[PDB]
Amino acid sequence: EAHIQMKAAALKSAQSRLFGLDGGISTQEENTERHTTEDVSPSMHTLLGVKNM
Amino acid sequence: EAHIQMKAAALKSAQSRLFGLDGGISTQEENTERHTTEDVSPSMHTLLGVKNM
Repeated sequence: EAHIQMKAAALKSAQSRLFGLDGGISTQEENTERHTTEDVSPSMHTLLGVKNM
Repeated sequence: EAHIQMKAAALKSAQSRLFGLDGGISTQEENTERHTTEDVSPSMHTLLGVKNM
């Protein structure tokens, strides 16, 4: 009885977790797009549909 | 007679208990849920139905 009471007091209400933080860190997708000196900007190749007025 | 009186005096009104504290300590259920770096918090995966206004 004493040992079981001691075990219950020591364990308290501890709940086991099966997993920690997942080791797969990357969530985005790799950027495979080219980048040439003809690009209007580092993020846009052209401004094709743009109308000045 | 003397022996029976001595036994009655020594035992008094002691009542036997068939069981002590049960040795099964855990009462909660194990947390099997994953935890990724995409989670908004350690306890919530997302905030899907939440509206800002």
